[PDB]
Amino acid sequence: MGPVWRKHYITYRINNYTPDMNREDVDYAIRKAFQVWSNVTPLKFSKINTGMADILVVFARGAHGDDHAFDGKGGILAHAFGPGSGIGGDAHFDEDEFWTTHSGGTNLFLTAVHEIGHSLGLGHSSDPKAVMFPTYKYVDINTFRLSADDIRGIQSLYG
Ligand SMILES: COc1ccc(S(=O)(=O)N(CC(=O)NO)CC(C)C)cc1
Ligand SMILES: [Ca+2]
Ligand SMILES: [Ca+2]
Ligand SMILES: [Ca+2]
Ligand SMILES: [Zn+2]
Ligand SMILES: [Zn+2]
Repeated sequence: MGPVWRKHYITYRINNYTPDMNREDVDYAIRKAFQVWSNVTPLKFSKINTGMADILVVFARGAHGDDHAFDGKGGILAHAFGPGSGIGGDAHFDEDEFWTTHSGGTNLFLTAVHEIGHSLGLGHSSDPKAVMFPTYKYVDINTFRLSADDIRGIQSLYG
C-alpha cells in the first residue's frame, strides 16, 4: 500500500475560497466531503481556522507552486497529494473551473470527496460507480454514496 497517515486524527484547513461560491457553501461542501470518509473509517477530521494542518485545501490557477501546473478551464479539475509532511495531503482545486453547489459547472463536494480520497492515500478506481473513478460526473448530492469499491479501498488503508 502507498502512504497512509500514521494517525487517525487528521486536521484540515481551507487556505482560500473560490469566488465562484458563497464562503458558507465552500465550508459546507468540504465538511461534508470529509464526513463521507469519516463515516466508513476510524478517521476523525478536525477543521482548523489558523495554523498547521495536515490537509491544506487550496484554490489556485495555472502554475501554483508545486510541480503540477493547472491547465485553464476544463481538463484537469483538481489534484491532491498523498499522505506526508508539507504539501503531502494537500488538495488543490483549479480556479479556472466554475465551482458549484449543484449540477452546473463542477460540483465542489463531489470533486472534494475524490480529492480527499487521494489525500488519504487512495488511487484511482476501475469501478465506474466509484467516486475514485477518474471522470467527473454529476450525481444527485442528496443521494450520493461511496461505492463498495471506494469503501474496500479506504478500509484497506485504515482500520
Ligand atoms: C470526482 O473528482 C474528480 C476530480 C478530478 C478529475 S480530473 O479529470 O481532474 N482528473 C485528475 C485527477 O484525478 N485528480 O484527482 C482525472 C484524469 C484526467 C485522469 C476527475 C474527477
Ligand atoms: Ca499537508
Ligand atoms: Ca483545468
Ligand atoms: Ca472559478
Ligand atoms: Zn497543485
Ligand atoms: Zn484523481
